[PDB]
Amino acid sequence: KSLDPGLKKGYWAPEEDAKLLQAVAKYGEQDWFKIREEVPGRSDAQCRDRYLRRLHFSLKKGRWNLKEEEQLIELIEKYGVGHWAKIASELPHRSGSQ
DNA sequence: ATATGCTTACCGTAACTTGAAAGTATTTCGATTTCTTGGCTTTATATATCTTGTGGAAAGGACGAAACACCGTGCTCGCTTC
Repeated sequence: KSLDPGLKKGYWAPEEDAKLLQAVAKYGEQDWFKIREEVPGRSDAQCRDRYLRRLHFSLKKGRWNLKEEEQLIELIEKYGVGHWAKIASELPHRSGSQ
């Protein structure tokens, strides 16, 4: 993921919306090593988290309404603090990064 | 004029995979051991035969002494010369 002349450190999505989203239907959620051979400028390490955080569906998003605080409470009430504790390993997709 | 907060590029460790080197109880080839089978000597009385030693023979070898070959020589025979 570094010192590579073929990688691109860009920020926007030039051609990515196709080059990376084709893997959605082309290949499953495993063996990312196969896709990196066709998409230039993109590495597997960043590709995994990009694919994950861009196409996910079930996430607590929207405006902070009068009913979201109970959601947060029952979230931190599942197993513990969650954000960094080891319980983060079983919280489904609620990693500390977010 | 700037903070809540999302997005996410790049800096970490944990369990699983693919292949090579070292390591573990298996079987077969080949060497080794041990089961045969016959001989190694010891005795006694018995004996006819048959191959081997102790005779003989003698072919196979050189070295020796006298004879013969010619040829010198003076004897014992010849001669010219005075």
